Amino acid sequence: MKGDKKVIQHLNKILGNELIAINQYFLHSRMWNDWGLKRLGAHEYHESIDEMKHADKLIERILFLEGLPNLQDLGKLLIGENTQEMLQCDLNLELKATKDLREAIVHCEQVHDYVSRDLLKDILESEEEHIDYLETQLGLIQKVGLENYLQSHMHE
Amino acid sequence: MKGDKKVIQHLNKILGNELIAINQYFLHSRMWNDWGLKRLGAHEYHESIDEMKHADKLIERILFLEGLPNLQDLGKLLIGENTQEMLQCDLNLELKATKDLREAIVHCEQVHDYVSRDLLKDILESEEEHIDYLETQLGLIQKVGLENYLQSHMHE
Amino acid sequence: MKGDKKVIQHLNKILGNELIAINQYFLHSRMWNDWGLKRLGAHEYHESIDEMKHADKLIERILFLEGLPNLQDLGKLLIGENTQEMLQCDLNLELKATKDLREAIVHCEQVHDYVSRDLLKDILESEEEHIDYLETQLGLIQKVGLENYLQSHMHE
Amino acid sequence: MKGDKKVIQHLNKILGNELIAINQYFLHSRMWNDWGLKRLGAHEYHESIDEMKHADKLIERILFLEGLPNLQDLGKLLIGENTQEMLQCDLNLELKATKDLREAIVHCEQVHDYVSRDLLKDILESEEEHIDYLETQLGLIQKVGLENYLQSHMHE
Amino acid sequence: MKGDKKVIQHLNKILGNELIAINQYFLHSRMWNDWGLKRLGAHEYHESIDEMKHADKLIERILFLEGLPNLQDLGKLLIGENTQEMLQCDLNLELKATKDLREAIVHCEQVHDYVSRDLLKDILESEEEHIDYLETQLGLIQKVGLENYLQSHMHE
Amino acid sequence: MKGDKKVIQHLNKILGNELIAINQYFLHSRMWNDWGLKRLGAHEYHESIDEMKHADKLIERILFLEGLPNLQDLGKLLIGENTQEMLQCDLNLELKATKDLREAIVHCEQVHDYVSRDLLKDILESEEEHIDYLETQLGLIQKVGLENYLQSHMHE
Amino acid sequence: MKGDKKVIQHLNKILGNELIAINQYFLHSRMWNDWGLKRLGAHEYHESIDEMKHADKLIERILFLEGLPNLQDLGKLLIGENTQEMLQCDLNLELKATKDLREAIVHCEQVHDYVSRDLLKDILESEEEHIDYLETQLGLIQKVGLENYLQSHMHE
Ligand code: HEM
Ligand code: HEM
Ligand code: HEM
Ligand code: HEM
Ligand SMILES: O=C1NC(=O)c2c(NCCCc3cc(O)cc(Cl)c3)cccc21
Ligand SMILES: O=C1NC(=O)c2c(NCCCc3cc(O)cc(Cl)c3)cccc21
Ligand SMILES: O=C1NC(=O)c2c(NCCCc3cc(O)cc(Cl)c3)cccc21
Ligand SMILES: O=C1NC(=O)c2c(NCCCc3cc(O)cc(Cl)c3)cccc21
Ligand SMILES: [K+]
Repeated sequence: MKGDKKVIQHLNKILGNELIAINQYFLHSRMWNDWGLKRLGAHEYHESIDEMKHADKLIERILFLEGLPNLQDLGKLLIGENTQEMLQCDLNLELKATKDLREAIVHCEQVHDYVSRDLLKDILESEEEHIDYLETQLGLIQKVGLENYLQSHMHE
Repeated sequence: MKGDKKVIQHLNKILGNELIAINQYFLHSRMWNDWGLKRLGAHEYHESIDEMKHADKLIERILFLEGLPNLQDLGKLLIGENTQEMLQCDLNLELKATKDLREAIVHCEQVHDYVSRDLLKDILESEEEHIDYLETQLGLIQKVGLENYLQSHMHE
Repeated sequence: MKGDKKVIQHLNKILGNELIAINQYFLHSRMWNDWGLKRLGAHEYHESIDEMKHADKLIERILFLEGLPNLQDLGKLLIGENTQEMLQCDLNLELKATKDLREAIVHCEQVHDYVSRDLLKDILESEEEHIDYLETQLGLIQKVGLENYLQSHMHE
Repeated sequence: MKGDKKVIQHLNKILGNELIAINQYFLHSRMWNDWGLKRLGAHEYHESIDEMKHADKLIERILFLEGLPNLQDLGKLLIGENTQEMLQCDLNLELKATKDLREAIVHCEQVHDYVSRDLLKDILESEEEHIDYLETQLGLIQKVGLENYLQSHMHE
Repeated sequence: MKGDKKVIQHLNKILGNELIAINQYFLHSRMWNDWGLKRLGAHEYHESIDEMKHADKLIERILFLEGLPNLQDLGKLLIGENTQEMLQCDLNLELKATKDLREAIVHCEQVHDYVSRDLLKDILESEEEHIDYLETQLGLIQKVGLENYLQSHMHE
Repeated sequence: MKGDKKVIQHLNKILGNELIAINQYFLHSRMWNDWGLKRLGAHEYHESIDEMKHADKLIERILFLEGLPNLQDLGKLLIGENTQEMLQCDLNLELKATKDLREAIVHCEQVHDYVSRDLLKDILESEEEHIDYLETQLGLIQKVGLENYLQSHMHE
Repeated sequence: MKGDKKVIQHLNKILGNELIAINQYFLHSRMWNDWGLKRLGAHEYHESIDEMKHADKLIERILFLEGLPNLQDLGKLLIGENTQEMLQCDLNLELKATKDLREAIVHCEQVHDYVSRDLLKDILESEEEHIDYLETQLGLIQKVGLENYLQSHMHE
């Protein structure tokens, strides 16, 4: 089906963000696992898988709209050097992702691509859940202290 | 069955306390969940449900006695701004509630409304169990430290 | 996540309508049960539970958006003195509630809070189902007569 | 297999009656459900499905006989404005359908299309069962009164 | 519940498209079955059922909004004389249907009938899935050749 | 455990190849699915998953050896424009991948990193199986013809 | 099958390291159990069992090669006086063991005893997994503090 060219551009921008998130979350997961913080590693693994599923749906939508999905361009990963920074790097990426999702939904609504809007809204709901998770973890570090926070994330 | 007017007034006073407790505990529960203290959130949710069941039985009793249940007037919620304050606000409310239950039981006894007395005694038993829980939590905070106490209430 | 202040105000306005509905439907349910109209009592109970679940989701969303949920201010209950009035009071409340929901959705859309919109849309779907039920009940009273209508709601 | 041209015209006339009946019963069903008369709504839905199955078999036979099934021409639906009129409208349509079935069977017999006759006889048995149902409902309205009749059709 | 007059007109236009689709897809299905192309027959049958379910929901929504569903007016069916034409006829109908859905969604949005919009968005998702299927089939005919394409659709 | 710096560099080069392969195979899979060649799409999907698992093991090994896995640098994807080109592009990437694996194993052996060698040997066995598959597909296209080959890959 | 004499000498050296490891890990396990750190005790017990199984395979290989397995000479156990030291003593033993495994593999390769090499490679894989575990435990002590680390290892 011949899609709106600018919708396809927005879908590729969202996909670009997902590709960053896949790799950033996967690396964070395996760093946490290496450090013995296996509950964080498993949770971050599932975040990465969730972003892979989002990327799959975006690729499929772009192709249906007769666009070319961009899996070639990879923006800057935000990694960081300890648990607090890794969480804040994830949160910075998510806030950028949700900004782009909202701008994409505006445009889908304006050109009447209501199915693309529904897909992006579903993705945004997942990203807002991730934001809730991250903000909560950063708050917990403050409430229980870093030592206890990390302790509580050693065992799955 | 025509009830004693003052019994019905006592029952509506107890009901008023329950309506405060339902909302205060439900809000406390959701604040704790939002902060990632899900064991506290879950326990406080069950306390709110318990008060909902008490309120149901009082409403049913008032109607049987041919009175009008007062679900319109809501007294002051005691919310507080951190875990210790929230627990103490709950405890303050409970101690007011048990005082009111005792005065109502005295009056039921005097006018021979033994079934209303039995209902209020059952509610009083539940409220004293709540008081036991709350006093114990406040004492645990002192014994294990706030950070450990919160850590232990992160996961269900 | 820092929410739009007016979104939060709208969500609290919706929450305020739910708190009225919880109590109005609960009291109606227990009145109908006391009168032996247990099918009405049970259906109205489930309506009250529905509104409790809506209020829960609203409270959770307001807290995520870093607002304060208002569980303190309870507006006017619309009770009524017989079955037809009780149903009409529920319907008047629902029509106010759906008006407020639509206005809230407009503002969510305007500020790009698409997740709050989706939550409100889901609540609106539930409220329109309640309106369908209420309008149908009122029409059935006209078609079968009040005595038959009440007869048909004695038993579950 | 090359069918008799006039047999095919008869099958298309029967099919045309079925297409009217599908829509008329389906709309009646959904009207009754909307009014809270869900036992009538469910029964009328099953009448509509029955006519759909008849239409399928007619379409399949016409194609086997190398004719063109006519799904384009829709005759006048008989809707009516209350339960008694809706039942009478269905019955009027059914009596027209059974007259047309009888004439089609005569013709099938004359040209020795005994398999088409057997199909039409099966459909005629179904339609006489519908007529029995409709005549019985109209008679019940007279015997129990309209308010009781409708009351008995509120719940499935 | 009193619906918006122009929403009801849009819903009846959508329903009119569905009534065309139901019959067009049903006839196409039975033509393919008659020709021994049973996998196409089965798939097209399920498409027809899908449109029947959409029409049911539209009819129910129109009646809830106190409008009259139009099951009387049947537009032009697009049939076609061979497999390629039949698929292109379905695709032409679907492209008209999605245009009309998008215009109806615009109008529901403007009058704040967000529940009608959600229903129409769900129907639109289904129709874009049909378009995906149709465009894919027409493309497969080009890649594998007509004779192989038909061969692959003989057996369910 | 402090690894050999040049081993870690080899492992990061292998990982780099895997990241290309993940995206190339995933896009190919979704292109084939979009075109209705679902058997090719499913097989290529599982190839993508295989490379994801290889990348996981490489990341875990690099981190164990106290290196930094490179998920930032993405080399050129080889995307075909038709099935035969897509298969040849996969094959060209695989032949580069196995050359790099062999050179990495030579170096692992020279510095006695026998566990890293064992990991790479396992990956190489997988890649030779992929090469076997790809060479076999390209051969089949020649033996059965492209139209038949594509026909055989329509259905899962 | 008469083996290479220096292979057998290497296998006996590896066996000697395993006999030290068996006893050192078993004593550490029972020390941790005595101290109430039963999760550490259980994990170290399973490490001891692992080394017992390695020793068994070495004994079997040496006998097959017509050598005499040396179970008589026991080198110095590295015990240590607290958890951190005990883990470090285990890590120091493991690093000597893997050095010895690497030299043994070099010699097996030179004299073409590829089966002995494969056995040692499998043992080396196990020992590198132990090193991972130990390094991670030492890292966790730094990140969560010793008191939390030991707390998390009290219960299995
Ligand atoms: C374009 C980028 C990627 C896409 C579209 C993608 C897509 C997917 C999908 C759809 C799944 C199946 C998830 C499920 O249904 O449970 C999956 C699984 C997985 N992915 Fe990815 N992925 C991508 C990149 C990566 C990368 C870079 C890695 C690691 C470096 C990775 C590691 C994994 C793993 C380990 C699994 C689970 C496999 C299993 O054991 O079943 N993925 N991926
Ligand atoms: C007049 C005030 C209320 C009364 C009499 C009442 C009564 C009840 C009762 C009898 C139940 C069934 C519990 C059970 O038996 O398992 C219930 C459930 C529940 N209530 Fe309330 N309630 C009140 C107010 C509220 C409020 C204000 C909220 C939220 C703000 C709320 C949230 C809930 C929830 C989430 C459930 C569980 C529903 C489910 O999933 O089953 N209630 N309530
Ligand atoms: C040419 C006209 C039609 C034909 C030939 C037709 C045929 C059929 C058939 C063969 C079935 C399967 C019944 C079974 O064996 O269980 C069916 C189901 C159904 N039809 Fe139709 N139909 C027609 C028109 C319609 C219309 C106009 C509507 C709505 C206005 C409708 C609504 C339904 C529904 C709701 C179902 C059941 C779907 C389910 O089971 O979930 N049909 N139809
Ligand atoms: C301090 C000396 C040792 C101690 C205290 C010890 C202790 C144990 C214990 C408690 C078990 C588990 C028994 C069971 O399954 O119920 C076990 C199993 C075993 N041990 Fe030892 N052991 C020692 C030395 C050795 C040595 C020197 C060897 C071989 C050279 C060996 C080989 C084995 C084997 C093969 C098993 C069976 C484990 C399995 O496959 O499940 N052990 N040992
Ligand atoms: O692809 C990428 N791989 C990376 O490692 C990486 C980056 N690393 C910065 C240091 C992270 C770190 C800190 C630490 O204390 C321990 C460890 Cl293991 C790692 C930055 C951008 C992109 C990439
Ligand atoms: O909280 C509230 N409790 C109430 O009763 C109530 C109200 N009652 C109005 C009369 C309803 C009634 C009529 C009847 O015949 C029998 C019964 Cl039991 C009750 C109005 C506003 C608010 C409230
Ligand atoms: O209905 C009510 N809703 C309320 O919030 C509330 C009150 N809140 C005072 C501050 C509570 C708070 C502190 C905090 O540190 C974080 C959060 Cl989320 C909330 C007081 C009386 C009645 C009500
Ligand atoms: O209701 C309708 N019934 C119809 O047949 C029909 C139409 N037929 C067009 C001829 C296509 C055909 C070609 C063929 O080779 C075999 C067959 Cl059976 C049919 C056109 C519009 C509307 C209708
Ligand atoms: K602790």
